[PDB]
Amino acid sequence: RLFDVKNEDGDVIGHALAMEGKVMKPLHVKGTIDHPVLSKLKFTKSSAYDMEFAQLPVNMRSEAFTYTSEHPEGFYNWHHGAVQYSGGRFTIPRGVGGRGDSGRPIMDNSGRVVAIVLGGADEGTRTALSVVTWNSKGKTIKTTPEGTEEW
Repeated sequence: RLFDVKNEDGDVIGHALAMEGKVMKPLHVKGTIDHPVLSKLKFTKSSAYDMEFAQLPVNMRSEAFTYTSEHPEGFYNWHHGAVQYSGGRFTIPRGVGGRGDSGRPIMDNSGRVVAIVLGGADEGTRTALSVVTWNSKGKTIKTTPEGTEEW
């Protein structure tokens, strides 16, 4: 599920995630996804969304995250604490995101993913994130951004 993408030393610039049959990965994260098989797949770009993706190895699937378009107002969860659903805007405090986080999912409590981060724009006291999400009438993927700094 959880996978890292490194640079030169081998530095984590971002993250790749195995979900709903595929491997998602934010394009701008120029690097190699660290996995002797994943790093060998044919990935396709969607630039209108900043995603890159390969079809899951026909067994890896099994351990894939699940997605969900149900996104109430509330708190969600991410590797560095709580995520607020501040009326259509996913937020995080100010001072918490940056290099390393592009790629990381945001889940609910049920353990399903709600969105994958790409960057953030600090509005005041919080950072509203650049989020690619999907809603209900198919996977209708969605890049939501503020006057953002991709990270």
